[PDB]
Amino acid sequence: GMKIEEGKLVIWINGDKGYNGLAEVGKKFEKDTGIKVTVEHPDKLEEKFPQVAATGDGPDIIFWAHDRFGGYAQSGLLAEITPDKAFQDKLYPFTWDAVRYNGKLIAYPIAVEALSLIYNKDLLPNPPKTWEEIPALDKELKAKGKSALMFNLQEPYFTWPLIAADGGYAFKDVGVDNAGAKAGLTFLVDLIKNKHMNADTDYSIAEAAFNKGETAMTINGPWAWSNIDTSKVNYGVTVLPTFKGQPSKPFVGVLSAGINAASPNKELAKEFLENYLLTDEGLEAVNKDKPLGAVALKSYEEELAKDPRIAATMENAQKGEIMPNIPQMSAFWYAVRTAVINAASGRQTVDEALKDAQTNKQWYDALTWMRENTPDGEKYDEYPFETYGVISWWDYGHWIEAVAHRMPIANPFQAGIGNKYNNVPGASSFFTAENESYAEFVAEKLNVKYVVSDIEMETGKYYAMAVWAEGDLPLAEKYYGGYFYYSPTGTFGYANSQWDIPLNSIIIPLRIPSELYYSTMEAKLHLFDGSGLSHYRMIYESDYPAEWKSYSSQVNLNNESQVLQTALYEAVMRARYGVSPTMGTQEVLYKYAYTQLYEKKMGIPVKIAPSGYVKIFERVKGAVVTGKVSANVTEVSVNATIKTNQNRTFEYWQTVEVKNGTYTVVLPYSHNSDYPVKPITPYHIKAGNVVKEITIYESQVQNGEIIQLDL
Repeated sequence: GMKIEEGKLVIWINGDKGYNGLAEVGKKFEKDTGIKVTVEHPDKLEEKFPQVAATGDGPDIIFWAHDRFGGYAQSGLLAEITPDKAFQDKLYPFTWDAVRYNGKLIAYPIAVEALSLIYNKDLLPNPPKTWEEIPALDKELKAKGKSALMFNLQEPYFTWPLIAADGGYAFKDVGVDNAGAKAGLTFLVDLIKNKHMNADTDYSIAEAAFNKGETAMTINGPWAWSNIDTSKVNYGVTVLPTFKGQPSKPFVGVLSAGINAASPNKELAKEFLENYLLTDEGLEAVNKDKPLGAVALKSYEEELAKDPRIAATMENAQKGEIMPNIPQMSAFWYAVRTAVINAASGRQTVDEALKDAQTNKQWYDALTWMRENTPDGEKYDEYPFETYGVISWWDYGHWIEAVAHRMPIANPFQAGIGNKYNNVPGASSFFTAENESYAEFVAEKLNVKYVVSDIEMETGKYYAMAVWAEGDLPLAEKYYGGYFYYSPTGTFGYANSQWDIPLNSIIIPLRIPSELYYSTMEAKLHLFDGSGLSHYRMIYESDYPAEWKSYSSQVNLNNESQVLQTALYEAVMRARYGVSPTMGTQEVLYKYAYTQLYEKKMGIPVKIAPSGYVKIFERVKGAVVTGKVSANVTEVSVNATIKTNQNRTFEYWQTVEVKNGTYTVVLPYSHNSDYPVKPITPYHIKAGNVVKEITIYESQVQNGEIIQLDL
């Protein structure tokens, strides 16, 4: 006979939830009513729902974290639910707040999720009730080869519960730079300054430290429990510590069930949810498949609560903050993530970090509003003639694009900046290129023939290039190491971390680059003068930075000892006022640091000496020299002395692997170019005890011609 259209309830839930258990509840409903219930778990259902809600594929009921439902309700996709007072009284009242758009309920709460304090009972049978207790506890444990506490410091989801504690921050606003946030962030950074925690501690490091028994406590959620069980750590889960007497405030996620505005069976959906799912029997079926954690239903929660871990989840959740809807949470996350990381790393003071977090949040909130309140929403989200422009100062264009999803008139991205994370050729991806092959990819795409670098690009501005290349402030931190200092006993030293520096030291306020920096194109070009590169040659350099032009009148710039002595002298002189060295001195210290820390591994020679403020290089095919290797060796080296137009000399080196009896080296300098920077020695090509000297014509370099030369 005829087909049927209102005969079924279609339910969508994510694949990581107990859908088989939910289907058992569906089977009971079907047995009782004859209405068949189909539980589906489509991939990306939370993205598909707004598209298909009104179609034949649309589900009658959708299960998801409450923080998507605001958006759904905003588009009119969810029916107002109508539970009576008796039914509302069956759930914890705070859970209903997660699904109320005021007055109106738009979903049924099912379960709640929040962070707890997790502790090792064998190291710490009585966990601390306050954050204030943690440093003394760490002192005790450090004596025994352990630490008190390790958790993910990289993500505001994990750090905000402490930062929000004082004043009990709630989302709309006070806002994020309020005095309570300053107190909490200050306490957090103090734990780092005093070595109770480490600023680079992330999720994986904290989880490994805890599950291998190295730290007494961690902060994490129910998703982390499985790995702990596997580790056989004797662990407990409990209420988060208070700060200044006030509860830590973790974000709360409430898994919720909304009813499709377009469903022709809203009353049956209500019946399924209220009288089948939200019962002890119903929640148990789902929970037995995959654990719901703490549930919104009081009667069942009181059964689950005999697992102390679940009791702890609910207690922290009742003390926490319902997570704001995704777009608000995102604006908050963007702003605060950088603040904590900058404060924790010493890039900024707590005050200035939270100050910028707040102003950044103003911008992110404004752009989020623009995204939801100006036309052509869905055409911009897939990110032509019928577009419009948003005009603002050029400093803001990338935010306008990334946050508002609108087209800025003044746009950083398309000013030839490019990036590394998406492989878009541009200045940032060229200068931070981690090998020449990558640099050549970028250069060829852009038809680069000349490179101009100054000492600012080498030093202070490199940071900006890395931020753009990585598309993120924190990600740029991997380009940097620690600090030079003089101890109170006069001993010169290097520390990976400022906090490892002895008290009363004189610290040179110049962050030294990490190994990664020295391998990038900007370093290869400006710091190493192009040494090692096959496709670039220097053709001109300007005069020295003025301070070094001046020093040269009383120091020999070719004596590394005198140069270093002079550099350290200036650095200390300025360091007493907390001022960084002059640019040329920064370069000298970068070179010195390389020779002390990284040269043994990387093997490129560099003289500790200053150099031209501005350097021009030409990009060339390079002359190819290749031949058989008769000597019993695995490498071939080529070197030449280059002299610039300032009469400074440096060494060009390149070393290649012998590949089955042959070598191939690509050389960018010629010996008859009309440029004022030129090699003043032939190339010296060495394979063991075999040494051969060669000079190259400019036509060979320009046309990439091949030279046969056996060794």
